[PDB]
Amino acid sequence: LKWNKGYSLPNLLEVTDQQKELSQWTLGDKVKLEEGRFVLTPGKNTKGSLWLKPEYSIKDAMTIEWTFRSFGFRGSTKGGLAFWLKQGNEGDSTELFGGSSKKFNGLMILLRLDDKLGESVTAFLNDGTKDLDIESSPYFASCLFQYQDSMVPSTLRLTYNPLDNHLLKLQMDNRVCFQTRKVKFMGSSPFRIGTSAINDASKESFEILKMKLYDGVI
Ligand SMILES: [K+]
Repeated sequence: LKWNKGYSLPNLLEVTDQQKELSQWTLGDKVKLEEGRFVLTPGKNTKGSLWLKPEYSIKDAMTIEWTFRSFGFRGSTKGGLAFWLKQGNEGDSTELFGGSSKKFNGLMILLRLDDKLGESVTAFLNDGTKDLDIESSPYFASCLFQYQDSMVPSTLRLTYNPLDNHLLKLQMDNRVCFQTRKVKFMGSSPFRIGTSAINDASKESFEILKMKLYDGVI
């Protein structure tokens, strides 16, 4: 029922001591805490990221909820916002959406304007051996989802239960985007949790308002 404070963001508005209350988080590149939320991409052609420092090891099951929005720009762009669960590596690349090398081991959930689906959530797996080629449409799951230019936040909820043969469910605003049993690495290995974004000169503002992790399904 209760969230795991050690793997969650604190209430960002209520923060008084930024250094203390964010000690478990790495702020990457241009991300800034501004008037009660993180702005990942505050300027033209900026990138930013938030990563939990400790690796998470699942007990039975887990829920991650990210509350986010994109404000200020609706239209054509290669910019986007990624949510990551990554395994066993520590390169310095930000080539993929301000967040990762094209070659990574884990799960990337991407909000972007896909050349063929348009405004969408697309989910990708990589096993660390190949460069992910995004423009070949190699995602294992997807849904259409409107995110650009809304003050009203959305919530991504990822639930994952190894005990139910690795059922992973991804909901956007409490509506199912996809469900899968293809993602299994989180049941048996520690992994890193984070988010990243990149924009362009149109200054799309990708923002994180809240993040909670729960040590079960809710
Ligand atoms: K910190």
